[PDB]
Amino acid sequence: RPIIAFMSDLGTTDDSVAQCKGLMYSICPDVTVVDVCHSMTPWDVEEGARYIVDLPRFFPEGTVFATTTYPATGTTTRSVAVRIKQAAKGGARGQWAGSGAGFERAEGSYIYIAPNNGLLTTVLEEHGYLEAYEVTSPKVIPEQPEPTFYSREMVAIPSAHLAAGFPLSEVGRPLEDHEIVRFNRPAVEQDGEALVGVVSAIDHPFGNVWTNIHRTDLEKAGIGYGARLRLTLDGVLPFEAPLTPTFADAGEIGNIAIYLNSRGYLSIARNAASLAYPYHLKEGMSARVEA
Amino acid sequence: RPIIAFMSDLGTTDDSVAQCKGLMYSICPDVTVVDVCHSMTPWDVEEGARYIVDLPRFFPEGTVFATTTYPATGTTTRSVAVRIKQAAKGGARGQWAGSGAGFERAEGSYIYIAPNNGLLTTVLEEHGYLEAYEVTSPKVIPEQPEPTFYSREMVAIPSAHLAAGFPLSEVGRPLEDHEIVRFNRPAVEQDGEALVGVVSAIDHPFGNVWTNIHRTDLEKAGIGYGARLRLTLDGVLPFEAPLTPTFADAGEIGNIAIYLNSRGYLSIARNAASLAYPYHLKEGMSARVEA
Amino acid sequence: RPIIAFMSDLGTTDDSVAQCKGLMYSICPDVTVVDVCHSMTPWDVEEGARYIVDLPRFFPEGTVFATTTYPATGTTTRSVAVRIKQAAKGGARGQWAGSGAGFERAEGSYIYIAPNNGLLTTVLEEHGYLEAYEVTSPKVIPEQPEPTFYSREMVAIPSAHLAAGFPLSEVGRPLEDHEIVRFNRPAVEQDGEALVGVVSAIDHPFGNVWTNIHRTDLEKAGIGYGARLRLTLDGVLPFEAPLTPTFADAGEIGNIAIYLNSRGYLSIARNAASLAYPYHLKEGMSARVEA
Amino acid sequence: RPIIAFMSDLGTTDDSVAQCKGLMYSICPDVTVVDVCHSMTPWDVEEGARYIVDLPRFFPEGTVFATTTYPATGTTTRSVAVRIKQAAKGGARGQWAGSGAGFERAEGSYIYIAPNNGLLTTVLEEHGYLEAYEVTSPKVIPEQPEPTFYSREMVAIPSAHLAAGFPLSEVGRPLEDHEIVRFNRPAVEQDGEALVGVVSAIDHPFGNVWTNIHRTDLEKAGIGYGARLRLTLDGVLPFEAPLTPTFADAGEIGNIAIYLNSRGYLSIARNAASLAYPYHLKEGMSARVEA
Amino acid sequence: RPIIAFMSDLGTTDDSVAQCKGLMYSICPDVTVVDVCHSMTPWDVEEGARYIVDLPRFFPEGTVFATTTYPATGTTTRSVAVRIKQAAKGGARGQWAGSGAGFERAEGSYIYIAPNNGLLTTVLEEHGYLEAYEVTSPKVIPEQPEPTFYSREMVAIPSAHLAAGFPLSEVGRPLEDHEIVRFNRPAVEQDGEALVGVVSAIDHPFGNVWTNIHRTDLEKAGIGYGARLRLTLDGVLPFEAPLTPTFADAGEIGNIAIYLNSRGYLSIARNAASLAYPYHLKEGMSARVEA
Amino acid sequence: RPIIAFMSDLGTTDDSVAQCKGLMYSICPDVTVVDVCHSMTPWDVEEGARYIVDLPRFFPEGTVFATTTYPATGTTTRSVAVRIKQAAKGGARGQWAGSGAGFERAEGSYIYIAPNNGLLTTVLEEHGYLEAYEVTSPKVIPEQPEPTFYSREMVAIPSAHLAAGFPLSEVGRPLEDHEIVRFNRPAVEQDGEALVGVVSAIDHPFGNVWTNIHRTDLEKAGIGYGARLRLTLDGVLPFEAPLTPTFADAGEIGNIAIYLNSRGYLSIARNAASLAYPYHLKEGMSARVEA
Ligand SMILES: Nc1ncnc2c1ncn2[C@@H]1O[C@H](C(F)F)[C@@H](O)C1O
Ligand SMILES: Nc1ncnc2c1ncn2[C@@H]1O[C@H](C(F)F)[C@@H](O)C1O
Ligand SMILES: Nc1ncnc2c1ncn2[C@@H]1O[C@H](C(F)F)[C@@H](O)[C@@H]1O
Ligand SMILES: Nc1ncnc2c1ncn2[C@@H]1O[C@H](C(F)F)[C@@H](O)[C@@H]1O
Ligand SMILES: Nc1ncnc2c1ncn2[C@@H]1O[C@H](C(F)F)[C@@H](O)[C@H]1O
Ligand SMILES: Nc1ncnc2c1ncn2[C@@H]1O[C@H](C(F)F)[C@@H](O)[C@H]1O
Repeated sequence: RPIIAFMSDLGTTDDSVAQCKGLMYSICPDVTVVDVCHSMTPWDVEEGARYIVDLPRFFPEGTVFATTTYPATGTTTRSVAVRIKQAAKGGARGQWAGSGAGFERAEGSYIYIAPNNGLLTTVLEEHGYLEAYEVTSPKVIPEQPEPTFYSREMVAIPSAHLAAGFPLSEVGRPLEDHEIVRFNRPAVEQDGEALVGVVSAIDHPFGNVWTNIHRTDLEKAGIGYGARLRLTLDGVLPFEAPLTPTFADAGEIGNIAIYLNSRGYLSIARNAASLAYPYHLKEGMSARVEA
Repeated sequence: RPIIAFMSDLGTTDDSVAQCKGLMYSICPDVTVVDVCHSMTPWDVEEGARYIVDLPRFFPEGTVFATTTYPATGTTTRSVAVRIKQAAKGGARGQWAGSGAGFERAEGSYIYIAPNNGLLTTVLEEHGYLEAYEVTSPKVIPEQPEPTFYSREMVAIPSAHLAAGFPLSEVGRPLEDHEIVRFNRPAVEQDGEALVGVVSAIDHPFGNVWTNIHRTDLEKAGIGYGARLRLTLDGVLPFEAPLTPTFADAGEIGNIAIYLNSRGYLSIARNAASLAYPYHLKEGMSARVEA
Repeated sequence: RPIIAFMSDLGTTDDSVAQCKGLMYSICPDVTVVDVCHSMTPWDVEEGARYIVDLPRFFPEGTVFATTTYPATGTTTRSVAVRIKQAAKGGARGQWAGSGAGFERAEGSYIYIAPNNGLLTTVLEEHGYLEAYEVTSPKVIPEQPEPTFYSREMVAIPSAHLAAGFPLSEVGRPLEDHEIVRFNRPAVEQDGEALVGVVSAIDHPFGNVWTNIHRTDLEKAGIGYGARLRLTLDGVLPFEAPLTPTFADAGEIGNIAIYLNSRGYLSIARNAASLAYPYHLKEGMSARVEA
Repeated sequence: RPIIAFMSDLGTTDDSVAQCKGLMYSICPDVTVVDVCHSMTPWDVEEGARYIVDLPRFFPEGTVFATTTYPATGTTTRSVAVRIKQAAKGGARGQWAGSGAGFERAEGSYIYIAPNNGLLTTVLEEHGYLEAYEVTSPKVIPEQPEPTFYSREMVAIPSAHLAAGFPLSEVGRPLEDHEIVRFNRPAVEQDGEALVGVVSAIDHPFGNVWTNIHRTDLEKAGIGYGARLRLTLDGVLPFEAPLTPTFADAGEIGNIAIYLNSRGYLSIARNAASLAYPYHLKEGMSARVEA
Repeated sequence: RPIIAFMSDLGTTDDSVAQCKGLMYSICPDVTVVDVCHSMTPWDVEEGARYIVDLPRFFPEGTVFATTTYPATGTTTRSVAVRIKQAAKGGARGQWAGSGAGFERAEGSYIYIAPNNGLLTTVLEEHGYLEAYEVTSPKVIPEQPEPTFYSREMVAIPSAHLAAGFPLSEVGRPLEDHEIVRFNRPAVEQDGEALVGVVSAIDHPFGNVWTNIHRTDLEKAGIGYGARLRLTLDGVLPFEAPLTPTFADAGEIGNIAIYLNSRGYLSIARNAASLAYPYHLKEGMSARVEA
Repeated sequence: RPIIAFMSDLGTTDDSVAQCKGLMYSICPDVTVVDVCHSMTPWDVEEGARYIVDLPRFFPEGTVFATTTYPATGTTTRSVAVRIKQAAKGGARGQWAGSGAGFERAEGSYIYIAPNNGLLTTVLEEHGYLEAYEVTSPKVIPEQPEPTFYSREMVAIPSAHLAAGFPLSEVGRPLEDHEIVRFNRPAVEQDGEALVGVVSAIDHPFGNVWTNIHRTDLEKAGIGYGARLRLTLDGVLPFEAPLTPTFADAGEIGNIAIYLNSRGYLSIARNAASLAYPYHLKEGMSARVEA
């Protein structure tokens, strides 16, 4: 019962994703295709990375992740297919997902296939990898690929072959580590006592504000649950609240909650109301936190 | 071939729904996950209720409905799992769904699992229930649930256990009727000869106007197809048309149609044009109808 | 392993598509339902046609295409079910889809079911057909169809019967060619040396501009890759670039690319930036191209 | 103490109006320049006409009206200067303006100077004229007029000469009636018992709705104050109210008032709330009224 | 050389203000009409009050203030004309306006004429008055006033008679204090050490934030220039800055300044950047200040 | 009959301009105050400069220009008052303004008073100056200036004293040329045969596009009326048209006109339609022209 989990920038306003899916079912008739999301800002590899980095612990072992924004479509570039090492714990605390104590996942149990454009940067950082190959074999890609549709030709199609049991090491030559393109992750800075980062995302549809300041950055500064924080956004808008596990800890509906989100990052919200939308807060705004 | 039909407020702009789905396939490998919708206004339990109340007659017996907006995530609250009684006929006329005379559904054939926050109010009103339990067993929920993701921990995960055949009565203790939270449904008033209600929804993507005035309210006042109606919206827009089965009965494109929608409620539209969008008509505007 | 590929105007903001899907799984328990898209402009048959015409070569033989915008819902009209002839090659070059040399598809291998309102015009033009029937049998549609939901009653339901192996010729009487409604496709004009057409679509989410000027129209005028073109939009915005296979051929990010899209049509874009959105370019604007 | 009343399409976002005013004070040092308005939709002669037709009865005898939208700037066209005949009563009732019984104005007491492009159509209809001349003398216009600024060269400048006492008949040759350009005023139609016109303006900043249905059209159909009217806008939105003199006659704040505006035309509003803005009502929408 | 300073809700998008001005020049040929502003939110008497309360010290003695929003137009209501007592100092410090030590203004030197609807509430509070009359004489208003234009009939017209020297006490009968309508001014509360008020206005076009917390409220709590303040907006934005005289005192462009505005009220801004516009801050949001 | 022509960033949404005007009439009772405009983007000295540089030739000799955006309000900075040298010809051709051959203006006939922040940069470039003084005397400014209102205290007030005949050289000490702050005017570059500049302004309310490419730049490259030009905006929207004197020379309504505007600069428009608004063209976009 193979699964392909599919993340693209193709949208859901026409038949583009469906063309990919038709080919996936053609190649691997028993496959289940699970949509991750298709609404990422086109060509924003850092955003795409956020939608795929946390996936493995949630999925059955053997799942293939087909993950693509492909602005270099129709060039001599070729996709990378990697078998990751650690499925990796996650969340506010760092745990396995599932009922009971969670579902522990075996190492080496997931494949990602993507443009070699840095989309897999955080996947490789957080999970490591056991093997990586350039995707070139005409057994798994078209001999004559559609120039403007490499997300289909060089990701969707070969992902379905991999789901069907095509040997990963036969997709093409092995890639050395330096040949796998990475984007630079801007660091969270210490600035005296304060941590200085950025709003990584507006958390739709709630309008919560997610920062790139991780639990580990907070722990490094001695900030734990209960600490009274001043969190300043965009250089201008300050908020003040204690760090709490969840939204309802802020008390009344509309009150500010500062918390660790389900991906492990410092975040700010209103309790059962939107923070971001009324004040037009945006990704890329500065985020400074201090006790 | 178990089915989980999944309705949430998690959106389709990131991997949140996919994390839930991964766990569903982990727990119940043979499951089919059917998206109901994920775009409800967050925390609007009355809107969520509208998206789930009409579902049972359309689905195979044994379907599990995983339905969630979870503003009390991370608190001591626990979900409710209920086996409904009547699958219930529906539509403008009140019938079974499907070809021929429709698919008759057996009683006691569907389970809903939801936050205990009133989301199931109309489900319980229209279908009744045979049994209801608090969802507490660590066999079906995490021992250490993610504080900000109870839609996953307390709905998605246990729904998959239920779909896999976990006995409903083993999820936790039985709930008495008064322990199942309800929202108040404002009634349709008789006001002399007129029926007085509200616009329950703008029917996207068409911009039809749906009211909370049901067929049964119309029947009570003697109003049937062919009756010349005056339907006043927002206190000031007195539209006049006969009640007709469908949009084309209004004649020319753009003309006003007053009709019974597919959920059994009095509605108003233009024939193959949008009523609501040009005039910015809104949910919560008053709706008065009279012969 | 039957597949139904489902394209509607029902949106993804409520349970409407899910009601259709529940019935599809009820009728054909082994089916896979693949969403094409549900976000087309309601009642715009020409737009719907664009989302369904290219599908067959991507899907396994035996796939049923359930394709619907149904403004004549609740009238005496009945759907048409057709078995197409040629699956048809496609793309910028005209080829089979898939890995290697592509997946050759047998003739007569796909069924479309749709309102008989011209939605299938381009399907029939590009693929031909072997047989066409009016959908009337109460074995495949409701005896008492919901007046305002013919997309469910007269498309979704009978599509599932067809996917389950109900004989196509038993759905109702054969239709003569003249009884299958067509929309008029406005032609691309030659105007001296220039080709004169329209913007057929803004290609979301990228904001590329797609025209109705086909590869075959370009070939007729001797225009091939490398030709320096002047492409004028809306009568007044001229652009100049060579015809290239893909976006990156324009060089620097933001530069103009004029290319053949993956559906075989002359298009214009910026390289990894949006052309249409900053300048509010729109479907229906004139498009003139000349060497 | 001469007055120039100045209406243009030049806006108030730069120094354009001030350049005109500087020249007016240069030519006629004792002049008072009164702004009518400068925010008309550029080139919309019918809208400009509405802002100038009602002016004369309000101003001291001898006032010059400099009124201009000049899309034919820099062509061989020349402005028209006219001395009107009747100052003309106005309002809901048809009266002189001012305290007591009002200020009766002598005939032949006002000059309009405008592009000869139909801007003065309604001025001439409602007031008549005694004499009209083409504005060509280099004593009152530049010998070398700025091509793109005829509103200054051919209206503002010569208006100041006229205000200073330059003889009207010396500005250039007399114009015959047929040489004075007119726009066509679309008529109010009788359609059975109903009057069928258009929304002539959204009355900013209040969002009242003004129609082209005049008091005289209402009188012709026997409609007077107290008559219960059904007024339908845009073919779709009906309203019902009695015809009243003013807004407060509707009773509660927000209630619909149907009234005669201060220019003599049938209008619709909410009492101390905006009608047009919440429903996005627009100029050019149809307006049908019936008893 | 009489002056009428004219504040209305009539806008500057048509000839309405000009009709008023024409009549003013008709009645008082030597008058100078000074526009205060015409863009107030219609019917918002509290906003109108803010635009007129600070005026007297800036104008020559004998100036008439014609100030009007007239939602009760066409009713039996009549305007009030008042001679104020103290011209009153103003500003951040409380001083006369002008060069040197400023222009000292004599008592009893200004007349306001307005609808008797509370528009003059703050004028009377801050300046006091010596005499007040109902405006009823047909020597100064029309015998047959236009029902929908009392801002012209009952304010503009009689203001011009007053400017021309018509005796104030002859406009109609004297009004007792209780017959002059007032709106309620919500007070600034002391709440422990903090002062609790509201954002009175967004200061356009800069987007500074003006509160109803006056210098005198600050002085009462011992707060002077240099005091480190915490100013919380909307319950959740706790800005921190010293109280400074001006914007540049915040240092770098964009930094927060907390200051006393030119009307004497506690305000917050960014230095040469907009505070309110990026964050959509609004009038009516709470404003709490504390040392 | 003195004139003050007043340009500020104070807007027209409250009484701020009126406070300034009241003081101007207080100081100089016979003055005429002419509004230039009050809607400039706050603190944008380059934009303010565009609204004041062309004024002198239009106004009577002796006019005082009070021109202000004052972001350094409340600091030790003081305004500059300058007597300009040449009134300077202007327009597409370079001429005097007015009827006949125009009104020749004597040298040394206009005074500007402004913040010393570079607002007068282009005034001084295009007109030169005879004398410049720092504005410090308490005879012409307040002894205790309102910290946040220097546009009133240090521009409006002293302008009225200057209009009233206060000797310019007594306002304070003479300023050396290097003490008068200037902004840098980016040059128009020659780039092979092409001229490379920027869109200096969107010409509201028409949506014409004004560039910083002057007649003199065109003359330098041999470009005169009749030359076929390619004008490229924003790097990517090319237009092609001959250089013509005016809009109507483009022929049909909506056609592209490339012309010299009334300020002497290369511009592009549509004939009696908006160019900028439909395509959201903006100030600061690149503008390249070539024959
Ligand atoms: N204007 C553009 N420039 C660069 N890439 C584009 C593009 N429009 C779409 N794409 C890209 O083409 C990919 C396709 F191969 F699948 C999509 O995934 C893209 O991101
Ligand atoms: N793009 C355009 N096309 C035609 N006329 C225009 C224009 N832009 C401004 N105008 C016109 O030029 C006049 C001027 F002579 F005073 C203005 O009154 C205009 O309406
Ligand atoms: N700002 C907020 N306040 C309260 N609940 C929120 C929230 N943002 C998201 N949620 C809620 O978290 C749930 C999650 F547990 F699944 C979502 O279903 C909720 O709507
Ligand atoms: N829809 C409306 N309801 C109440 N008053 C209105 C109105 N529209 C305009 N006004 C009012 O009419 C006055 C006029 F007499 F001068 C204006 O000053 C008012 O605000
Ligand atoms: N206001 C309207 N007028 C005409 N058709 C409409 C409509 N609103 C929805 N529809 C149509 O009803 C169909 C249904 F039967 F499935 C949808 O597919 C529609 O296109
Ligand atoms: N937030 C702000 N920061 C800097 N200057 C400002 C400002 N708000 C208004 N101004 C400035 O204050 C001046 C005044 F003194 F007249 C106005 O002309 C301003 O440009």
